Amino acid sequence: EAPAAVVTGAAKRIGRAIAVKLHQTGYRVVIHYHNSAEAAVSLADELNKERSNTAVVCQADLTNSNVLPASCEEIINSCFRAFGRCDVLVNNASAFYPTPLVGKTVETQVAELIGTNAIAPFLLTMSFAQRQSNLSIVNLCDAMVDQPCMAFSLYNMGKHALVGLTQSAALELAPYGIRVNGVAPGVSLLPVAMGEEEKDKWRRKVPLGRREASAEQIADAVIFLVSGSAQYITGSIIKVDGGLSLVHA
Amino acid sequence: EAPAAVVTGAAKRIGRAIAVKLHQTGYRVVIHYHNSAEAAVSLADELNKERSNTAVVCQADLTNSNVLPASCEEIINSCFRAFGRCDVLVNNASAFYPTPLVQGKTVETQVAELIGTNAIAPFLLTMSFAQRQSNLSIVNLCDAMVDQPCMAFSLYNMGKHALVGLTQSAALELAPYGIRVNGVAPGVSLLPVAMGEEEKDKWRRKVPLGRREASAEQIADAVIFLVSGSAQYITGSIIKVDGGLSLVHA
Amino acid sequence: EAPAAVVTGAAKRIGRAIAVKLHQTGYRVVIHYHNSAEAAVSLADELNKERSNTAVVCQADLTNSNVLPASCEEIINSCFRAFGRCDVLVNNASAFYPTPLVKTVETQVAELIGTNAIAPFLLTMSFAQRQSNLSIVNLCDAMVDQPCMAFSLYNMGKHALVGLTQSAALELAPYGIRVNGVAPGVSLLPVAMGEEEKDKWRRKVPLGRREASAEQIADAVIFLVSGSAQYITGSIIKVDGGLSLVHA
Amino acid sequence: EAPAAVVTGAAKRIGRAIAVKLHQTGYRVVIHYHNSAEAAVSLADELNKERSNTAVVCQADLTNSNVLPASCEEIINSCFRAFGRCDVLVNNASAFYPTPLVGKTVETQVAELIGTNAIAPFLLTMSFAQRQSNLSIVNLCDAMVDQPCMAFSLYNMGKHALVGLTQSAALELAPYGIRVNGVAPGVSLLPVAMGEEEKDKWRRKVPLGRREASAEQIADAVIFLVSGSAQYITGSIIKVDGGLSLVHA
Ligand SMILES: NC(=O)c1ccc[n+]([C@@H]2O[C@H](COP(=O)([O-])OP(=O)(O)OC[C@H]3O[C@@H](n4cnc5c(N)ncnc54)[C@H](OP(=O)(O)O)[C@@H]3O)[C@@H](O)[C@H]2O)c1
Ligand SMILES: NC(=O)c1ccc[n+]([C@@H]2O[C@H](COP(=O)([O-])OP(=O)(O)OC[C@H]3O[C@@H](n4cnc5c(N)ncnc54)[C@H](OP(=O)(O)O)[C@@H]3O)[C@@H](O)[C@H]2O)c1
Ligand SMILES: NC(=O)c1ccc[n+]([C@@H]2O[C@H](COP(=O)([O-])OP(=O)(O)OC[C@H]3O[C@@H](n4cnc5c(N)ncnc54)[C@H](OP(=O)(O)O)[C@@H]3O)[C@@H](O)[C@H]2O)c1
Ligand SMILES: NC(=O)c1ccc[n+]([C@@H]2O[C@H](COP(=O)([O-])OP(=O)(O)OC[C@H]3O[C@@H](n4cnc5c(N)ncnc54)[C@H](OP(=O)(O)O)[C@@H]3O)[C@@H](O)[C@H]2O)c1
Ligand SMILES: CS(=O)(=O)c1ccc2nc(N)sc2c1
Ligand SMILES: CS(=O)(=O)c1ccc2nc(N)sc2c1
Ligand SMILES: CS(=O)(=O)c1ccc2nc(N)sc2c1
Ligand SMILES: CS(=O)(=O)c1ccc2nc(N)sc2c1
Repeated sequence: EAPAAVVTGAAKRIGRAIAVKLHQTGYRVVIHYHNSAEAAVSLADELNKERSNTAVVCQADLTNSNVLPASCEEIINSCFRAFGRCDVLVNNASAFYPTPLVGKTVETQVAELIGTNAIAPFLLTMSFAQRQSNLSIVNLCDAMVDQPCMAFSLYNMGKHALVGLTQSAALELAPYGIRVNGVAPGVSLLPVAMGEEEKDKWRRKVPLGRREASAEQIADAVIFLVSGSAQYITGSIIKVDGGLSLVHA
Repeated sequence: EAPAAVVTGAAKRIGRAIAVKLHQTGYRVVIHYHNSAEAAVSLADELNKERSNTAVVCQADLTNSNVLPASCEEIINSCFRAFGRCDVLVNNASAFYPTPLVQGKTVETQVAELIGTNAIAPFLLTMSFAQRQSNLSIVNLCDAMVDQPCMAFSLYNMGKHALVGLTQSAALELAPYGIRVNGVAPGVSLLPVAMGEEEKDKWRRKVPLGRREASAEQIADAVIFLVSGSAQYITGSIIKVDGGLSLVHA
Repeated sequence: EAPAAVVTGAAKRIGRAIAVKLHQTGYRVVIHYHNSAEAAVSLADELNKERSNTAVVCQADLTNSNVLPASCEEIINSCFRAFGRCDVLVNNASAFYPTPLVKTVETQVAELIGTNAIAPFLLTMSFAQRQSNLSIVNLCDAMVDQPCMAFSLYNMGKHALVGLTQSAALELAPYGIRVNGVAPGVSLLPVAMGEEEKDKWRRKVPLGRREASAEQIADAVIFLVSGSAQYITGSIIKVDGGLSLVHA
Repeated sequence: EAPAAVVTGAAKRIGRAIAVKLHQTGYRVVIHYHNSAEAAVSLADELNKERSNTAVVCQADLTNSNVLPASCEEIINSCFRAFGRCDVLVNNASAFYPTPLVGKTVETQVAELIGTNAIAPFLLTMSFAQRQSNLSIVNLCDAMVDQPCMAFSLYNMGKHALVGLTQSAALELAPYGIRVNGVAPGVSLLPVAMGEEEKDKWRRKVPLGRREASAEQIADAVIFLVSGSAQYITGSIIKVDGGLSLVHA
């Protein structure tokens, strides 16, 4: 009957809004989370109140390790066990912090930034395909991949690797009827780790309305890509950045 | 109170699917046409017998010339005259034919039709649409294969590349005015009617997603998204609708 | 003998520096010019003092018109007439000014799309028809995907030039003609453009502790023409000190 | 004295030709190798015969692991130990093999394809910069990165990451006068394994002369980017693919 979606990093911000809107469209949802157990459970409760047994939570650290393949396998399995099926994977979870070229060890930075942003999406993608009729994956990419922030080399590397994943998996999974696409926010919901006037510095850069994307605006692009309106769309990355990537220095 | 859209080359194929779909969505439409007089009127009638006073036609030759600005200005004017408003512009019209570099039209006619229809008319139409002024947006029909061009199509590929520049330049410039500019990029959709079935199946075979061409309705779907309220933060984006064709290596 | 190069808009700045540097490598040069007769001739004198009968000038308006194809064909003719061969085409001439969306528009079109894209397409056609290390180098723009505001016709023309670079590289490859581009960022800024505006640009350039220079451009063209680039076609080299990498 | 350069994977094929041609230009070279011990030693013999004291070898495995930072630090150190300086880093070493999405473990595959192709280049770059004239880094990328081979997702993801590193490190290292650029082969020396019939299928696709690049042709591009003729060039990736990436399906 109803289709089923996995959303990684679904407890807060963008992943939350994606999970909410998938749910409003008639998806059952696996809300993946890492540290945000309260917000994840609270979201599952709200959604289950909307419609019974349509939302489960699943905890997994998506850092790269010897166990990441098992964790990703488990995330996919939990969808099939809760719901009988897995139609949609949304790779949203993301680590994001500076790694200057010139405080964790470098190898922890690699495991986190490359782990969450690229390897976990690869492993989730393999598990999703292996366990397989409007089947699709949506990766959360970055509209500013080709004009990186200074001292974010590892973050930028993982986001570029994700673009490669989207294109590679689109090609290889097409014969199986699995579409693979991305959504590339520019400035959306801003990190809490920064002062509220730096917030205004970015908002001023945005040609369209001089404001950041709501999480819902990102979720709208995701909804379109999983829908029947995108049945011939694969390997495409839709920028949702109000024209920010187009602005020169 | 119903919004209105201009669609160029709207009589047949993809532009028709776009007008039909924008109409089913509640838009009043200007069906622009060049040579397809019968097909244009036929479509405007069928649309008008759904909701009356919703579909007008507008004839224009979108070849580059010293009257092209006036014709583009007139397409836009058609929309305000019939409907009081211009909410959407879909640049769909396009000439497509080989122009070999090492070699029955003069080169300057080729420049005029391939760069005229594919780039200059969209720039002039864009200028008039912006000057004439809400969810305002423009959608340019681009080409997914623009960076892997067919042999001998340099002028056509040039026009489509120009159209990407326009898409990005105008998104940037018109953002302050609340006009979004985005594009939709087909790979293989409806093959040229001149094309033999044997040739058609060569193209079908290339496409990773189902070994078939996009339907026109599938192209139109992406245009509907881009103009909708679900795309209110998207400007300067070009969405490929090519079932993965642009990703296949030689 | 000595190979021969056409360089359009060779009289001043970057096309001059490209012309001198190809000459220093042993090329014979057609210095094309439009309004720059005195500068063009002064260049050819300088190069002819160095080796006689190695530099000719040529006048053409590269604005798009019914006579553009004739003018372009005559540019390639001048190189065969004077030197018995044409080995290298450098598409450097370029018009540059704003065309806000909100001089007639069709003159804007004829200049911005004509000189920047259509003349390069016609010259490319004439070059190819009239044929070994043969190559064309198109002067492209590194900021092509981050355009300046109100520069739509300019930006359209430089995108069209990227499509030409790619389409011509593919189609001419079976003839041993390579087609490539060099994309400056800010090099020598418009001599009419103000002074505080020019220091503002240098300040954003990552490799900016250096002067951007016309010779740095020419170096990249010299590379692409050379036997060190015999396998390179359809490539566009940015020479912009990292400027295209900097976000807003 | 003469400036110096580290070339990774320099024992054979493309890395060898880069090493020869940098030596020809007057560089002192560190020939990094993993398994190819005979080849590496023999190349340093030939270069030292030409000009004594100009060529050392350095063995390291460039697989990602918690010791990869020390190995990368060691390759850099070894150039300072032999020559007192390190002017040029060429990231050439690379694993390359299919990883279908539908006898190595997946974590070894990630370690080799993402380790060698991206993480080791990032650590080498970090070590190179920390230890610090015309300083520059050249990464070996892939002209086919947006038209990947089917079932090469992990490889393609690593090469995509390498593009991000190139751009990210050009921007960040620029104030220190270090330029970072890439050279992107299409078809060059075909894998030793692969059959002669497979070799001609690939040769037939190349618009420019229906042939693969010689290793020397790739090296020429490296030479250009390290020289004084490329001093305003940073963040650029030069395709050396005879037009291959331009060819549609
Ligand atoms: N927000 C923007 O402006 C913007 C701009 C460009 C791109 N994006 C992209 O859009 C996506 C979502 O944006 P966002 O701002 O909502 O992301 P975010 O808040 O920075 O992070 C999203 C979630 O990812 C999960 N995560 C982080 N580290 C993890 C680890 N080691 N293992 C497992 N999960 C982990 C976290 O879950 P828990 O809280 O459960 O620990 C976190 O809440 C990301 O892929 C991001 O890169 C966002
Ligand atoms: N078909 C595909 O597979 C495909 C692939 C890639 C991109 N696209 C793009 O998608 C869009 C729609 O595709 P399509 O195949 O439906 O286009 P098409 O059939 O080739 O042409 C669409 C319409 O353009 C009009 N047109 C042509 N030259 C004109 C001129 N000088 N002045 C005014 N109008 C002119 C024609 O209208 P009249 O009939 O009134 O003369 C024609 O019916 C195009 O922009 C195309 O470049 C299509
Ligand atoms: N300088 C930069 O910052 C920069 C940045 C990005 C890209 N570029 C590209 O690099 C190239 C050369 O740079 P540049 O600044 O030296 O060039 P430029 O000074 O802008 O002009 C190049 C020459 O082209 C000729 N030209 C202009 N309009 C013409 C027309 N309508 N007909 C015929 N010839 C015409 C002119 O020759 P006459 O003097 O004979 O009239 C002109 O001096 C250009 O293609 C440019 O787009 C430059
Ligand atoms: N060949 C092509 O047609 C082509 C096409 C596109 C891109 N490229 C790129 O160009 C560069 C060189 O090409 P190539 O064909 O010469 O590469 P290659 O022969 O496949 O490999 C170069 C060297 O990398 C080293 N290497 C591999 N795995 C390693 C590990 N785990 N640790 C340390 N070193 C390791 C090997 O050294 P040992 O032999 O010492 O074990 C190997 O000889 C590569 O970056 C490649 O991706 C090549
Ligand atoms: C504040 S931002 O627009 O630079 C940005 C950019 C990317 C990003 N990824 C995350 N997981 S949060 C985040 C925030
Ligand atoms: C090569 S194709 O047949 O998919 C193709 C590609 C572009 C194109 N543009 C038109 N106006 S019709 C058309 C057809
Ligand atoms: C914006 S710029 O000043 O770097 C620039 C950009 C492009 C350009 N083209 C010319 N012919 S002059 C010129 C100047
Ligand atoms: C033969 S190929 O052009 O598919 C190819 C492509 C990439 C590659 N990378 C290596 N390290 S060897 C190698 C061979």
